[PDB]
Amino acid sequence: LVSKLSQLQTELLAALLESXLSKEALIQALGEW
Amino acid sequence: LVSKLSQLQTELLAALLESXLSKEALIQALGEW
Repeated sequence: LVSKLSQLQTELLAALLESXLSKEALIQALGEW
Repeated sequence: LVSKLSQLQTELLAALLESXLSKEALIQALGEW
């Protein structure tokens, strides 16, 4: 159903968070808005 | 220098944003805090 890209995006983000991704990094990514 | 993991994390996050990653998704990831 969900696009390949969309699916890849969601899976990749969960994988990062599971791996230890810092809040600082996410705050940095959100800042581009 | 930077750990393999750390390096992978940063590269992966930029790749996601470049690909189109939504703000909603990042807001969802930040929310776990």
